[PDB]
Amino acid sequence: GLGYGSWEIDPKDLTFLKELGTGQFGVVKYGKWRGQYDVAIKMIKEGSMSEDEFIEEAKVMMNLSHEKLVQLYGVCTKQRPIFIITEYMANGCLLNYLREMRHRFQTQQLLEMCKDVCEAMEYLESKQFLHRDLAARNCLVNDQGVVKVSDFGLSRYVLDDEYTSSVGSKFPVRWSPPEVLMYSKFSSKSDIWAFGVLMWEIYSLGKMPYERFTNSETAEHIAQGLRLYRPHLASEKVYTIMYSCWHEKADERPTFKILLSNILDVMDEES
Ligand SMILES: *CCC(=O)Nc1cccc(Oc2ccnc(N)c2-c2ccc(Oc3ccccc3)cc2)c1
Repeated sequence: GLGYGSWEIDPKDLTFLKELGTGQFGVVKYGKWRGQYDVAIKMIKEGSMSEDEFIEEAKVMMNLSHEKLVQLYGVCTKQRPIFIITEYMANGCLLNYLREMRHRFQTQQLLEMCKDVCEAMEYLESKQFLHRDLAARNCLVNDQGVVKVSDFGLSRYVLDDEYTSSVGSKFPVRWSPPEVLMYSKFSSKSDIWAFGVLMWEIYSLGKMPYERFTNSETAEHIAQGLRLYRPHLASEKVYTIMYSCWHEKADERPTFKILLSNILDVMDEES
């Protein structure tokens, strides 16, 4: 209504029900929109984000729509802190979910999680939209066990330089290809690399990648052409798929479309 752009939600329409946690942007809450609809509400800590650039990009993000992509509903601006309003993912972040051993996952379920994410990434790829920080910690799980990709693109607007470049102590070294670590060369192929690392995370039930190394050591390992190896729960066909994301040469890495086809083939073959 009056005073609100299409990308703009009225905060007054929100009822907060439960606190969900605190990240580097701060607090995230579960609540309702206009009394009925489940939403998540992420509150951006003052001073943490390039807010104007983000708000403008929010307009683009609103047009992104896929069943395996966390749906942005809108943003609450001209209040501090600003809110990001999205669909609510009841079972939380993929990473913690994988580490909960009680689930006793079948490898079928793990392959499906991979397929969930790969569908989202094929969609983003089809819209020439890079994630830039794909990892288990950023994927979410809904009440039906479906995995969706979240925080897509968001790292572009983080002001904390510990997060922003390779020479930073909070950069995702472990999810980065050699050309990112060496030259900061981002592309669809650095999203691919990170996806194979995510398949590894999934098949490893949430182990941190290169868990015995520091980031610095990991970068050296990668630069020398050494790689993550096969998780116990991954078949040879699945390992082949994740390993193919890590070709030293970016143009030799597959697309998300080819990855999806590979994953469907393995699914049919191991069904
Ligand atoms: C595994 C790490 C972890 O604990 N993450 C975590 C913890 C608490 C709350 C979190 O965010 C949630 C939780 C549940 N549902 C949703 N939707 C979210 C959430 C909400 C908003 C955003 O922001 C963006 C989403 C999509 C695109 C850009 C921004 C992200 C997650 C997560």
